[PDB]
Amino acid sequence: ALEEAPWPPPEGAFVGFVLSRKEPMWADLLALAAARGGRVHRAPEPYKALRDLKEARGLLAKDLSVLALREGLGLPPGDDPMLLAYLLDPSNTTPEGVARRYGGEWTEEAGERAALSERLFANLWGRLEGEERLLWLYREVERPLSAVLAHMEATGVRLDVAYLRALSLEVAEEIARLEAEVFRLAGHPFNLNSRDQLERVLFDELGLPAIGKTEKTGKRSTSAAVLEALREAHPIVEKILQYRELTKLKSTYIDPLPDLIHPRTGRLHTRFNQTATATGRLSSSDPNLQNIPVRTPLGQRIRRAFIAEEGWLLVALDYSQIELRVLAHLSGDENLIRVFQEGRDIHTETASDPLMRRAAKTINFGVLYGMSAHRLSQELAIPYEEAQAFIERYFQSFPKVRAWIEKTLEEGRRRGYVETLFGRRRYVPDLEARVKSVREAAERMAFNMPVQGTAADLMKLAMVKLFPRLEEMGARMLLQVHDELVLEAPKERAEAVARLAKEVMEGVYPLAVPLEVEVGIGEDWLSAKE
DNA sequence: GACCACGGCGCG
DNA sequence: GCGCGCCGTGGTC
Ligand SMILES: [Mg+2]
Repeated sequence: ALEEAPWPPPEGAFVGFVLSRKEPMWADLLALAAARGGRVHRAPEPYKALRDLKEARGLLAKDLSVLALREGLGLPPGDDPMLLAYLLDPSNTTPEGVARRYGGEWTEEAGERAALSERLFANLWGRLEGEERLLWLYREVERPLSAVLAHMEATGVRLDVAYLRALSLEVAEEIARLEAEVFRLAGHPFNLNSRDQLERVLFDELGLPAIGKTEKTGKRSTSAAVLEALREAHPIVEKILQYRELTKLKSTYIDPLPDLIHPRTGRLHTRFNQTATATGRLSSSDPNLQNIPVRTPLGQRIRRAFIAEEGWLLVALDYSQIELRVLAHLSGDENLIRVFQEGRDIHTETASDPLMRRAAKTINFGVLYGMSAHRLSQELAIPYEEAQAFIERYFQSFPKVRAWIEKTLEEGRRRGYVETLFGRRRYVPDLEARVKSVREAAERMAFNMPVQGTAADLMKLAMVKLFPRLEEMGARMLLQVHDELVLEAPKERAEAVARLAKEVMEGVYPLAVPLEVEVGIGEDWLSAKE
């Protein structure tokens, strides 16, 4: 890319482009260019020029496709060096960094971005020559997935705006009721939203016992974990907890979301970031729709705001304990495989009563993070000696797991990275740090990655297979929440879509244990998840 | 207006 | 106790 040739470029050229802002559904296309065969082409007028391309090839290809889709153009994303770099090392999350690392500089000029894409792809494609397992993931998973993601982003999800507007007004009144009561008890008003000001009121002015400290600055914590333990030591604690929940939900979801309705589509549009996590998971932002409330009663009222287009229904599909099932497969623990094989509730089969079923439930999902025998003692109110005993029992039942954990750590130590089932890797150097706390944190990141990552690989593969089947049925894929999918289907075909999608997901890639999926259909995200 | 670090907390 | 992104605060620029 030196010789400047008039627009348009030949087929298979690498594209460069500049957006007025990061969100492709909200961005003005400021500039457009392309590079191939030692030439560089600059679009005279970007929007018109966008019609000439057959495929978005280059850095951030998906983002350009979303924008093209926004304009009614079918311009699928192709090769993207970010995906190649992300597979080589998932700390490769930005074009700045990737450019610097593999032979260029991420500028604000379209033509230069185009030439940077061509050059980087050439280099990175070289790195992946011989990495057959990473190459497989690029071709069979990441690249095809990027097209699926572009369609999800361009499609958006419908939101009951009036409903949320109304909800805001109600919650505002309850928050006022809580804050006024807090201020009485405090004997003086202050900024309840300021944790620094709260810290002094609680532990200095009210003399409540401080418990824990914040991580970075070592102030006395006012976290929910701390407050919970004080729910009895003063009536102000409960009111603050109730205040925290309402203001969190109101300020993060109820108020901002209605203002984000796109004028042209009348729907809400997220971004599914494909090179953003250390484990291979997607992330979601602007806004994040992967952390919409669901666990509390108010959270559930908010979720009801996500609804199906008129004439359609939402279809919600959820993998059941995918990470546990993946661990059974990776570890090869016969006993745990056995609990899934004969379709047991696990949390009781593993218990091998009330406390024992809930204890087994938490521990089953604690071994994946390396839950400390302490937090366990906290969760069961059982001494640190008894909790520490369970874990040993849990592992005596499922020895292959400890062996896998230990084997995973040992290998990570030697090679400097760990792998998912498909060979997606994460580099974790701190496995040999000499500070115990730091080393043991790296360890928990390290042996969790193959599990969380494998689950992500499976879900991604499932999306790639499922998407074409949905198009041919006239249904849409709307959201992905790590181990869940939310589709939208015409009422007539909803039931059939629900049936097919479930089967696709369960049979995406058979393991030593079966994958289970629950599927519901409904007019709103909450209704559909029942 | 924008950036950051932090504590805090929403979800899987 | 793993993986994220966003809030308000507090501080800067
Ligand atoms: Mg943080």
